[PDB]
Amino acid sequence: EEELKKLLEENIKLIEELLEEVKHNDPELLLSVLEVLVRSVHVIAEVAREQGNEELLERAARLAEEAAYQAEEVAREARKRGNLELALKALQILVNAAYVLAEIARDNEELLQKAHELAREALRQVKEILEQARKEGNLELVIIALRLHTEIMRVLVEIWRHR
Amino acid sequence: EEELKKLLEENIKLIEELLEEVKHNDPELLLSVLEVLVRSVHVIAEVAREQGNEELLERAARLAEEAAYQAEEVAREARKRGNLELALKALQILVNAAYVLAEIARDRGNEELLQKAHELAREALRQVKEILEQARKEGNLELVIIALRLHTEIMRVLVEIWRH
Amino acid sequence: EEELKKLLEENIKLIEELLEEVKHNDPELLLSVLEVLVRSVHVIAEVAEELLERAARLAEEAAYQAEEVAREARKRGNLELALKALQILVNAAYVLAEIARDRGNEELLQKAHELAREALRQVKEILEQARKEGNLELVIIALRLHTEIMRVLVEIWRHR
Repeated sequence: EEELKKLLEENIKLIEELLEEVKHNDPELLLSVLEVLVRSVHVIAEVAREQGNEELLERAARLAEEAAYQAEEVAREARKRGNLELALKALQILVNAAYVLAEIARDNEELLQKAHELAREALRQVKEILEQARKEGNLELVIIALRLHTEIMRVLVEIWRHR
Repeated sequence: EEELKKLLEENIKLIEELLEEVKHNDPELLLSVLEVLVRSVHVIAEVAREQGNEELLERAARLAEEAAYQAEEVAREARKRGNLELALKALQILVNAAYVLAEIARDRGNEELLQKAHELAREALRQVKEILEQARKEGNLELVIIALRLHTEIMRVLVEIWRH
Repeated sequence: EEELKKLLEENIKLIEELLEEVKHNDPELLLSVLEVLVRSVHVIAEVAEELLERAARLAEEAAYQAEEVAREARKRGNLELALKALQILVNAAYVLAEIARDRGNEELLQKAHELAREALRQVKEILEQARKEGNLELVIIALRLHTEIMRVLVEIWRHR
């Protein structure tokens, strides 16, 4: 009756194999795998609240935690290389990983706090890109940064709602 | 019989007339209108469950079913013509049409509709699986991303079917 | 435990300062920030207040700017920016209706309804025009918009 149980394991396995395969590839391609990963992790959380499966939550929490650091590494290197566009994309996947991590926390304060620092770090990083973008005079890039700035803020209010 | 009821009928008339017009034109435009069809059906299902218009459930479910089969034919032809992107794009509207069909099935209690949506997901899973091995063979890592993105979305449909 | 209040004020302050500066710049750029502006007002859902009235006012001002760009776009003959501008109008109407139900402002609910009702009127005109002009691609964009006003208008009915 549980055909999705095979499909659930099949999906993460294909993503994890791709993630290791794409690790050496272009950062933009790496961000694409992380985008699908955090999109996948949300449904593994959605299919563990329906289940009594607490073990599946630990799996999704580890993958969301690992996806968070991967987005952070690409964000640090991209900003160092001068690419604010690819960098700003990385914080987007970073906060998205933090958002699902906060959802994973509900039904462990340490996971909620861990997701909080992930969101807090993202807000700190985008602030540097936003303030820098205003200095460079690129109003178009400030929109993307301000668009992101709202998204971390929108996520950050949810942690308060989670208490 | 409110004022929104007129807007619902007005929307389906414009969608149905366009769908027949673009069938002979290009699949990409046909996919765009088909995408709105499942988007429109989702909002019409939410107001027929709220207004208790059980007749509208059959109408909205039929349109999602028709959008599913229309998405499937263009998905089948696209893979035959070698356009895996348009095929993978078409499968997205298919699973979304299957998703709303599964959601209507669980609410209305139509066990036949739940399996029909289930087979739609099974068909979509077969195509992406075939596309995935093909995309991996040609070395197009970009296409496996779209396929894995689609593959993940199929799981969301299977989660809802089990919830019934 | 009100650490977000600084970030909340920082978001509205950064958006409002940018919104006033870019208004005279490019219409496409003005529409994009208005999308972020209407996205920013959504954070007002957290009702702790005095800041709620400020953010609700900002949504009112963002609504008219999208309509003004929509009017000029149709006047300039570019239906594309109009449908894009009309799109941001409907989200502004959507967020305005949600804020109305929080404080129970029945006048705001009818006001937000009229923006969507008018937005459906313009998009209906563009749709018949786009089909008449033969730009089948624009009819999809117009029909794409048409669904969203219906989704917002259906939600407004769910309130009353």
